[PDB]
Amino acid sequence: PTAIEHMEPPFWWAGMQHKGLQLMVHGRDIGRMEAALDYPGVRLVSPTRVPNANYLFVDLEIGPEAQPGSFDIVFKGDGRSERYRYRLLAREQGSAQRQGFGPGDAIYQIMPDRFANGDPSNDNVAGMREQADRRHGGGRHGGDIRGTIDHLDYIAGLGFTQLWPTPLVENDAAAYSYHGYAATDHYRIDPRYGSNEDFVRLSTEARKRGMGLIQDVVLSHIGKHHWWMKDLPTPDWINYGGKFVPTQHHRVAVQDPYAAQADSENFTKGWFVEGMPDLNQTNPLVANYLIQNNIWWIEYAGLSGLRIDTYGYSDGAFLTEYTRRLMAEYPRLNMVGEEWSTRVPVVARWQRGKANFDGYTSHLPSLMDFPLVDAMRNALSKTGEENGLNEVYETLSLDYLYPEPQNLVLFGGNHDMARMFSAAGEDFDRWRMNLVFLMTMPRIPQFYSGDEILMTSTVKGRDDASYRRDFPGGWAGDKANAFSGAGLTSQQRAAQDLVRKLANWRKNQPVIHNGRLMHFGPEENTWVYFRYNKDKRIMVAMNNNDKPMTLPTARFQEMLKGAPSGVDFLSGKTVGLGRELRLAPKSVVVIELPGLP
Amino acid sequence: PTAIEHMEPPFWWAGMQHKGLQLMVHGRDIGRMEAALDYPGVRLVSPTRVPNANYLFVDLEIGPEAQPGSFDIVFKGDGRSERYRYRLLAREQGSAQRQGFGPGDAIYQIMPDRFANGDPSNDNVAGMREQADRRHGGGRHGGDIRGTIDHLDYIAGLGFTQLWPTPLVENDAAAYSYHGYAATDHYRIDPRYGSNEDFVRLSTEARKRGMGLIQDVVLSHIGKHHWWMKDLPTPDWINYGGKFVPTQHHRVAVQDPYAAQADSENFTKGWFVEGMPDLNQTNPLVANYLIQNNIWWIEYAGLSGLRIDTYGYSDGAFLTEYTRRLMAEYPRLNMVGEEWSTRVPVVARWQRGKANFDGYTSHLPSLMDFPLVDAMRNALSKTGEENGLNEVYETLSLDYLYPEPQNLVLFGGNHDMARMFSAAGEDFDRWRMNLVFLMTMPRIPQFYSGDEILMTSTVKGRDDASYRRDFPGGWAGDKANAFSGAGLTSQQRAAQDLVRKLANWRKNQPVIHNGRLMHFGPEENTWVYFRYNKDKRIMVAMNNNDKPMTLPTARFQEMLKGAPSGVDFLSGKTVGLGRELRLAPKSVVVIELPGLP
Ligand SMILES: [Ca+2]
Ligand SMILES: [Ca+2]
Ligand SMILES: [Ca+2]
Ligand SMILES: [Ca+2]
Repeated sequence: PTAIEHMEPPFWWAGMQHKGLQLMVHGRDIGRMEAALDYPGVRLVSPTRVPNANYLFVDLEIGPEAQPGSFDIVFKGDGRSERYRYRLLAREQGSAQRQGFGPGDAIYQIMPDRFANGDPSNDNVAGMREQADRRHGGGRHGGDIRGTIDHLDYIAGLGFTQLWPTPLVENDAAAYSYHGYAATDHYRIDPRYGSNEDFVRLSTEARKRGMGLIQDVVLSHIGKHHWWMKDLPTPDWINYGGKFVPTQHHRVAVQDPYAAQADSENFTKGWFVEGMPDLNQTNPLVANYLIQNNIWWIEYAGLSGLRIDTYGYSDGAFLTEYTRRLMAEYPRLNMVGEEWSTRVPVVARWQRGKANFDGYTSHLPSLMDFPLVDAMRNALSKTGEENGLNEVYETLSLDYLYPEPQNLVLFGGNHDMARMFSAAGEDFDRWRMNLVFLMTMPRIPQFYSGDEILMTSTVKGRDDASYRRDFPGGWAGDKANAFSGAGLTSQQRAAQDLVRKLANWRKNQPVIHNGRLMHFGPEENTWVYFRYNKDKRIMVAMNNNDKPMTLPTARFQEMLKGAPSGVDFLSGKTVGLGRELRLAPKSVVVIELPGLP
Repeated sequence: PTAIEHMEPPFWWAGMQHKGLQLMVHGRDIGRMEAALDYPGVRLVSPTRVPNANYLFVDLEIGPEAQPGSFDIVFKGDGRSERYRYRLLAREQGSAQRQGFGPGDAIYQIMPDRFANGDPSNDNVAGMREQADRRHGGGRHGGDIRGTIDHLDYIAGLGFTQLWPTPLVENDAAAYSYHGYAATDHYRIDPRYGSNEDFVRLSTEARKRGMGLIQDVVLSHIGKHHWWMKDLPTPDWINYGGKFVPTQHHRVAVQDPYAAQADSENFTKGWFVEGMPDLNQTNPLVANYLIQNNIWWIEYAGLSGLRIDTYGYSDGAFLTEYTRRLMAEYPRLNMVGEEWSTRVPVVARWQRGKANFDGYTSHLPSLMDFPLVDAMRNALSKTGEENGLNEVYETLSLDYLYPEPQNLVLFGGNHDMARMFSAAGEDFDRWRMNLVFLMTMPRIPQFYSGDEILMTSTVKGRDDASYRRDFPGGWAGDKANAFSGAGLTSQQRAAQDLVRKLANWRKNQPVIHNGRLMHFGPEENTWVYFRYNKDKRIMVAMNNNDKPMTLPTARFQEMLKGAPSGVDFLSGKTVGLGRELRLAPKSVVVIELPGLP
């Protein structure tokens, strides 16, 4: 095999917070060599050997005195010599202080294969294992970075300020490569999406249009076609010695006073599925590898933050160290973990600042708010319930369990669950209530591409393909084009208009970003809440019934303080508030009022 | 009124912890009097008058040097003189240190009107507003203290060590008097049950049989026919000026960062129903009255603890002081509050030792475990779900939210919910799982009278009458008699025998009372858990499927440590454990093993 086949990370930076840098070098008999270098400020620590002759780990300490530049690392032995020109880049100004996504932002989520096909010629790349098939629900359809860049003005125009694509890193599988969650090369964009440089350009073009770029990272597992699997770096690189042993998904076992170690180990070491080998993050070489790789992406691509897949499936102690390291580099960053639970205590456990019964500590800033999303979907779909909205109110009342509930990501939907419009029973009026809720809660809102034109799916069970249909207009020849509005129905257009109206409005509402929330217990499926501060009040009121409802306003006086009326932002009409609030069937109002003293 | 009509409390004790005693005196123009007394150790505090001429509140300070005996309190004014001979009783040896019910106990619950009619002559009492009607689901059927006493041998024989009857205090309503939850006289047993002296004898007779007596108290409300309602002691004695203003039951409002004062006030001040005037516990006279009355019952009747109805419907600050006062008098007491929520965080808020986000402090030792009861009822009823027992496992994993989860009361059922057997879909095998669960969890188990012979009810909604059918054998002429066994089906008898077998066994298993618990995540509706300490392991395994299941025992080796087999306590069969555990359809086994090294 090639001289040096992989050098990882391939370059680094001067002036990082953490001085240490561990290079993973791969090439035939490279482990039989000895490394050497000469550069002021950089110290070579000295080999800690591994049994595999095809890998060498090189431990560097990059002092604060080390300057941007480059130097040769020279590997000598077996009467031969290999070189690698190592570069230490200068950091962009303000790099460490970069502002992560937060309450003022709204995130638009895409799956890059399913959004826009800007270059059909990369749909297939010579040498790769899967051929594209737009007619297969689990196939590659051909979306790419060019297509995403082409439509950044659309996304910004809709009122979004962050872009979250599901993973773009190489997934060279024979089938189901499209989704990105089984990496085969952590340091390379899948060529079907474009180049590493194209991904950097995506970040720079998004930034020009006022948008941050949030990368989707998997830490727990890889794809079985990862080049590591051909020649395991160490016998314990992959959990269970590289052999498939399935997890049974007992997520509470890592945070349960009654837990069996068998179940905790099975959660964090168990293979998610057979095609997804599980990384042993208890091996410090694996821990360092992932930590450095994610830092490399943030620094190289100028990311505003990360979304961290399958969060608790990684080793707990690794997660503590990983979050500490990432947040030490980038103190203002945001990272949002995916803890798939509808139980607030389960999600809350992972957030930075939480006092845990077992002393578990974390620097993770954010989690996906599955409990609150589930609650609202139940309320809007179970329309025969007298007071289904009570589930939302009670779930929200548990916010004290989170150190920073305002930093959680609330979403209309995502690529793993029923389409937002379908979850609302294709009821446009109830869908409006969900959208208003999303845009007014004390959360960071996230929206899934395609929901703005009411794309539908199955609702029963798990049906990935139905949640991931191509965006209309992303492909040459499409009869309808949501980017231009061509071929949309009046209802689809009304949806898109409302998203654009609300998201753009939200950008300019500090009271939503950091004001207080006071909500009232729902009664007969009507719900009133306020966002407030001394400058502004926003009153949201929902009537989740197919009959009109009238709410005496005496109930709300600690918020209304005698306000006789206010203008509803949705309709532009003045709404009476002096003695009663008259709500039409299936209505929602967003009443804007002066400050609360 | 007639001279002194009511004096409350009517007598007290020398040597209580709290030296202060506040007497609430009622009678025609008694407010116009001034009190005087002379007794060593007893000081009369200078009067604080109320505008109502028919009440006088007399403040005493009873020093520790006050001996048991009696003294006249003289009431002078308007040229007349009224007397009351006040008695200070000597307390029983060990009174303050009385052991409250705990993890080693098992509680049998009854409704006194529905258990045993020992004396048909007191079914009606001349003067009372309701006539008995055994055929009316909401009528008085005639159960009484005599009947309860008659069958203490039966209750103790089943293995129970505590008796909890729903309230026996006077309920002189025109309708629905039977349930006890609308007191019309807090210092008097309803004459249809018997006398105050009979209640004392119930306690002493239970004690002779190794059983404690737990009284059911209502703090938040009274019945509309309470004598206070004829002539309100103060204008603010009852919330909302003594007029009906309903609560809307927003329980989370007292414990929600986003709460409106309108909602929290509505929860604690709002009338439960029109027939239940709400006590204003923010009036110190009302607070003192309740605290003193409940302490009076404990000291007078020799109670082992209290069960506190409608827990959060009382004022939060009042509850802190009430629980403080009671636990100060009796440091080892247990009191179990009824917070009707299936949400662990909502129940846990109230338990002594909890660090609450708002700084709320409580001295309440125990609560009813509705979340865990709800979880198991879901698992057993939802026979279409692949792994319903996961709900129980995950609920249990939340026990770290409670300061003392082992002090919580877990129950098979009660008078407010569907019958335990009906909740199990009348599936004897699933019922057995529920019963084993109840008897082996780290909890205080409580059992509802009638469940031991598989009494059934409706399943949906709130249908009180259905849950409260007469105990078979309680009435002369009954053709099914659970006390003697007459008329029971084979299955009903087997249920009864199993309750006896497990409850008596449990009394002798300290590992269940204070052992550790390790549970395993359920898989395909099979579940394995262990109670363990240095002395014993008790393994529970259940197969909630109508097909057999084989579980490899490699999984459970941290608990099994190579045990080849064990004997199932239930069937008495040997159960293999070497390499696989073979479970019959719908089975539960209970296996005793020696303690681990
Ligand atoms: Ca393409
Ligand atoms: Ca893992
Ligand atoms: Ca009777
Ligand atoms: Ca109340």
